[PDB]
Amino acid sequence: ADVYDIGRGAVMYVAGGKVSWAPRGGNEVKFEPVPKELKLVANRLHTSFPPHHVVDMSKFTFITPGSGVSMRVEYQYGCLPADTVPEGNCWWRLLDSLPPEVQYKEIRHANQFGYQTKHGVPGKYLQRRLQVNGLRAVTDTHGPIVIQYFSVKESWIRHLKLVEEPSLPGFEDLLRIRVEPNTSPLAGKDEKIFRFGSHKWYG
Amino acid sequence: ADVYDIGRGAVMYVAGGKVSWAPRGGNEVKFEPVPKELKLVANRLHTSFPPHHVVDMSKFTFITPGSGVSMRVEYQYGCLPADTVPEGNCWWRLLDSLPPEVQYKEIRHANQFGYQTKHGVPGKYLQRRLQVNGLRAVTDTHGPIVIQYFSVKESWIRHLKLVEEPSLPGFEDLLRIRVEPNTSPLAGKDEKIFRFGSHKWYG
Repeated sequence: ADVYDIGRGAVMYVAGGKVSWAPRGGNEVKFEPVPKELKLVANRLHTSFPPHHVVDMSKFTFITPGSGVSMRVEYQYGCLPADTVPEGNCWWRLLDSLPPEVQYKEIRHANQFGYQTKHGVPGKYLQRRLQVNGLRAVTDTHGPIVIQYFSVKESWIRHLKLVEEPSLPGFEDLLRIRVEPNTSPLAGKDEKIFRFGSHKWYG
Repeated sequence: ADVYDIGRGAVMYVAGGKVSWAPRGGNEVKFEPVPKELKLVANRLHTSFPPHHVVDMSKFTFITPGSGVSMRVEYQYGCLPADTVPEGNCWWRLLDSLPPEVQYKEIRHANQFGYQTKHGVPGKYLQRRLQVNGLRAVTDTHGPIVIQYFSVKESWIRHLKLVEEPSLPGFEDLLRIRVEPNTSPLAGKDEKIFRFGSHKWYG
């Protein structure tokens, strides 16, 4: 490991070609500042990711300051190519089986809540929509659909995509499920209903 | 790596038998909580160390909550055996060559400032005392004295001890010096005057 004060209330840890940032703390927290050979990387990092996630900054591609996109709730403009972060709608796939009007009414709905955000939708909300649409999502060791997190298991930042699409950068397969009509008993008993977690998000 | 919310404004990272904590951030920061198999370790950690330092918590020994000692500036009572953290005076050694009255007048003095604290004394202050006492400290590849940091190079938490004493836990030899009268020219030019850093501390 290694660790530097990088301004504006954060600090940044480094080890591998891997890197993290975190808030400073109080005025007693006072490390060496950043080696300037890395001021770049600071700025990049702090501006575009959230604290406490670890990243290989080679795997990502940066573009000029104030002109890109951020994964930070605060931050409207980042330096990430939007091709490269989720757009916050990846959860629609889940409603694929419904009729069109209905997918769309759902989609409207979430924009009626906050949700048509870059983080997607909560999870409780997801579960609950859906429940009501006669669906049900089941943890299927062989399913079509991958659930993912960004960067560390326990993050609140999730995503899903189909098994055969290509992972976005820093996303990491968590598990596999299937979506089916919640109309008949659960098939077997190995099988289980997927509980979207509380405080998770899917975009 | 791995990462959990552990209450009261922090979170904690884990990897190896090694562990760290850091402040949470804003209300958006929301991870999994601690596996309770580790709530202990949280409490231990957050109560006794400062953020952003990494520790092998096996190497340390804990004692009942509210009855021990903390490395945290905030925290009067910790759970560390005081045998096991610095007492904040390790810098006296540096004034070994002066007469007694004079070591003591210096020592009084630092207690006249804040300094007779568990973190010892700043560095600028150290340099500056000493300077004035006709001493001078020189980076001596072969010196008697070890300079140390706790846990990561760039910490502000330093310590020194003689080469032959045993390291306290989590301390890590940084470099070696010697103390001499600042009365005659510097011997050679390989050699250099040690600059105690700004924002470093020695206890």
